[PDB]
Amino acid sequence: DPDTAVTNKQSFSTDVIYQVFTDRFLDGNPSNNPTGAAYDATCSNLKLYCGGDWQGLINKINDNYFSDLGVTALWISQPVENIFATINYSGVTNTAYHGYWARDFKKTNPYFGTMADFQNLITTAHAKGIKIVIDFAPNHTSPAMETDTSFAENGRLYDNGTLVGGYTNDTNGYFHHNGGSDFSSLENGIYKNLYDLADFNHNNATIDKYFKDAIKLWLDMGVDGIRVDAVKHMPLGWQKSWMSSIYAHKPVFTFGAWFLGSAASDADNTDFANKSGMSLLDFRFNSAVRNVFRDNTSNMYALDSMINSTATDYNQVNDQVTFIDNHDMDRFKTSAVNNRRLEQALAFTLTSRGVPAIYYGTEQYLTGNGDPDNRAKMPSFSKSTTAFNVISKLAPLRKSNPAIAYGSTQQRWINNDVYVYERKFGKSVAVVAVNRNLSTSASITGLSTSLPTGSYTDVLGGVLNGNNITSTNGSINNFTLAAGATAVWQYTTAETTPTIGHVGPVMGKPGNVVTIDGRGFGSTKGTVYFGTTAVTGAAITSWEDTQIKVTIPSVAAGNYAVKVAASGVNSNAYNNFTILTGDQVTVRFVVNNASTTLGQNLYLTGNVAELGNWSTGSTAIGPAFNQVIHQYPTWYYDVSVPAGKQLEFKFFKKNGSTITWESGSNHTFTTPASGTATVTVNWQ
Ligand SMILES: OC[C@H]1O[C@@H]2O[C@H]3[C@H](O)[C@@H](O)[C@@H](O[C@H]4[C@H](O)[C@@H](O)[C@@H](O[C@H]5[C@H](O)[C@@H](O)[C@@H](O[C@H]6[C@H](O)[C@@H](O)[C@@H](O[C@H]7[C@H](O)[C@@H](O)[C@@H](O[C@H]8[C@H](O)[C@@H](O)[C@@H](O[C@H]1[C@H](O)[C@H]2O)O[C@@H]8CO)O[C@@H]7CO)O[C@@H]6CO)O[C@@H]5CO)O[C@@H]4CO)O[C@@H]3CO
Ligand SMILES: [Ca+2]
Ligand SMILES: [Ca+2]
Repeated sequence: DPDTAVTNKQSFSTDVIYQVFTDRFLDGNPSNNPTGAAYDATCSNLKLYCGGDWQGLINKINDNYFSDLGVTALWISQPVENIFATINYSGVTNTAYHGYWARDFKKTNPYFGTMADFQNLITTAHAKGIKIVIDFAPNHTSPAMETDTSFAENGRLYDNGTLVGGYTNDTNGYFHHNGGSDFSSLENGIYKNLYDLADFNHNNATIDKYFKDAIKLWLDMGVDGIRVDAVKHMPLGWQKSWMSSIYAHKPVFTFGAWFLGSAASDADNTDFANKSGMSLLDFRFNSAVRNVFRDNTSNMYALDSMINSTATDYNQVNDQVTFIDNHDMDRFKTSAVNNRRLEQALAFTLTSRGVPAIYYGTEQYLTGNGDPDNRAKMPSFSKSTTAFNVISKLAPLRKSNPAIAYGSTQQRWINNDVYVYERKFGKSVAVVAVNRNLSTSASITGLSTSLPTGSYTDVLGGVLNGNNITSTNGSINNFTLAAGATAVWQYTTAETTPTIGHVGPVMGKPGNVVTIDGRGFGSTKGTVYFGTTAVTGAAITSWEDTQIKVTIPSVAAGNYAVKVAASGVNSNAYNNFTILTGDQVTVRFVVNNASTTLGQNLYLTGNVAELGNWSTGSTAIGPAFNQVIHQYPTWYYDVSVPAGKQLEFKFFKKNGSTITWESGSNHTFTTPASGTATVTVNWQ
């Protein structure tokens, strides 16, 4: 199967995701519409239901709205059953139209459709070569008040009809009862309620099993990717464990939402993206893009800086999901923001690194500030807008040109208003030039690219006032980049040598199957390398010129680099591939009496790769928590660790560069075969 096909559940780099709020798109079947006060046929009261459902998505796939638009994947609202009650928030009536107020993760939301409608959606999508990604929120259920059970549905959870439990009288501790987060710290936001939403206590084995089971259900229905909600409000440890169970079953591209306010590096966010097993919605990319194109608060240098900075911080930048806007911010379009700028931001995104996502209605220049105003009904299906055009012309390049999907980025020319960058992968190159200035053109001189000698046409056919160029061994002849212009020139050729473009997923236990997408692998089954270990024959389940499916060998757990060797020729190395010890389980380490010095933090390390393998650096677990679940001088941390294994571990305090360990012997604990556990020790 080519890396490009719809069957590629492990990589979304050659795709273009279209994020759509199911209720606001198209009510294909009015027979499932809510009844009474929860419904608004006109769709003027954005807090109520408008009727949009799965049949609507099906319809638009069938009449090629999406196929002509160029999108190759749909990201939909959370498919599960949500609370039926209505909530009056200080005068205003609110409904679960957004899909975020889950009540039963094992059943579908009747308003969107049935199980059948859903399967029918998967089938129709795959038939047109469109992947399906689902929103999934395991952090909570619905809004609930501990004291008043008559508010909404008191956060009650169901296991395919069977009641598991509500927020009040939660004797079993299925939820956290530590008040509501004030967002003052990472820990405060993980173990307290996100507003009035009942927060799941994932340390509870029932809850742990429920979510692994529940996700298997949807994977088994053929979903191709998962968008995890509120990753910054759940423990990294649990999540990683959860992720390894997903990858051991049916690996699918998975990314989360860790909100950020600027393009500035955020340590925790970087750490999550590199250690959790999933990637993230790229908020740094978003900010920089808006500062430059929408708000005029930054110039091209800010944009280039972010490109570099992000590429440096994230292990696999090609896995971050990019966008110009979405449901958590103002629509890109304002009366004060002109069309050409929106169009430029699209073109920029479509050609830049990562996995691009377009919030529905962007092609129709939809406006709307704040929640719920930015989630208005799809206004029209005209295929005539300039923006609709750009998407259809640029999107396909993600599949046809590997420089775009897998390439690096090099700044070729820049100044306050002009930016010219180059995407390159093997012999395939792509050059994009943008002039955000709306009134004045720019004379470009001395531009060099890797474009071979020849004359190149603007891939956009001049619709954004682009021009053609002539290369003489990279040296492009002088030309003028018109006002508000943007052009794409590219060169594609067949790769002759093995060259890896993507590997998915990048975490697993021996025995799993990963996907290696690239070029020049040739059709002769060669050899795969995990560090020094050669993997050949039957262990390589599939081999093609552009994609290899291989099985993780039984080597020591750790960080590896992956190489493909085709016909004695070695390819480039894809770094930071994590090999786990085996199945995972989440364990909460607790240590008492660990008093510290001002600015001194407590960490944890032990005898397995998952605990750092006795390291005191970036591989050590921590810094531990000491406020919500357990107060200082007791510290705690939820860590993903190997199932049924005897572990040796010790805590250690670190301030500046001086390390102080626990004395005595190492602590030992044998982990359960599955589920979760708590182990409490005393600082030595
Ligand atoms: O059901 C909840 C909610 O779910 C969805 O939203 C999710 C969103 O997609 C995620 O990104 C994330 O939210 C992050 C957010 O995007 C970031 O901006 C940031 O949030 C900060 C705020 O920006 C900042 O303003 C402040 O927040 C304070 C508010 O300003 C203040 O008004 C008040 O909030 C109260 C609301 O006014 C009130 O109406 C009620 O809220 C309900 C909403 O009206 C209703 O639409 C719905 O919201 C959905 C939303 O539509 C989905 O997109 O339900 C809400 C209640 O269930 O109650 C509010 C609280 O009383 O107080 C807040 C806090 O002081 O600070 C925050 C700091 O974080 O980060 C967010 C978290 O990362 O998660 C949400 C939820 O999953
Ligand atoms: Ca409907
Ligand atoms: Ca939480």
